[PDB]
Amino acid sequence: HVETFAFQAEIAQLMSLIINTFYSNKEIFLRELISNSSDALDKIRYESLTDPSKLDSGKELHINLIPNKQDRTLTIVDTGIGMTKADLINNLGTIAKSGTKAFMEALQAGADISMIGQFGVGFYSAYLVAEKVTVITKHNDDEQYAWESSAGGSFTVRTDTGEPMGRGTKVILHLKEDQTEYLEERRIKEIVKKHSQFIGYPITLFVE
Ligand SMILES: COC(=O)c1c(C)n[nH]c1-c1ccno1
Ligand SMILES: COC(=O)Cc1cc(O)cc(O)c1
Repeated sequence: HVETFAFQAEIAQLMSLIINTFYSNKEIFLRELISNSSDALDKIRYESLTDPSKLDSGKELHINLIPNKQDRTLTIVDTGIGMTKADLINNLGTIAKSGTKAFMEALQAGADISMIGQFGVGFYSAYLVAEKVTVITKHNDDEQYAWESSAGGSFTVRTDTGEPMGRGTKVILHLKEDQTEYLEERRIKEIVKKHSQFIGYPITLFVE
């Protein structure tokens, strides 16, 4: 069944900032997730170096960007370490909760949002483009989970029953009505080339 959680009020508060503040340079939302995905392919390249039985859930280490116009969705799939329940529910909430304050202190004093990454809170970047985000993730030690939040204070998590994804994180952006420009191949290739040309993992932009 579906469990409902509340955001730590600092996370809540953040998500509003992102959602309601005027900021036109939204495309950066994507290199944050690319980057994030690289950070989770790093973690598992590394661990498998000592324990190669960790790759039994999938030898192949790659990023996939998937645009779906009919759904209004860009998913960023990745074969990374993945997230456990304790991750989704309590461990991420914890780290995120410092990243948030620093990021927000650093805001008057005129840093800005394209910098949310140097603060550990990149993932929340999605909220620039996404009206609801759905994380489908699969760790080696735990069950497969779906996390979802349309923001506004609360997130859900359930055990998934979709395609068994083997090991990874899929992040399905359910884009707002006026942001469909990131559903366009020509527009996705330009951001990748601009902001993520050095990611040491195969990035595959699916066409439609
Ligand atoms: C994949 O989505 C996430 O990365 C996530 C979740 C599910 N909770 N918190 C976070 C997070 C990201 C960055 N800092 O925190
Ligand atoms: C830094 O920790 C995290 O944010 C987990 C995470 C893993 C991933 O494969 C993609 C993400 O967007 C986030």
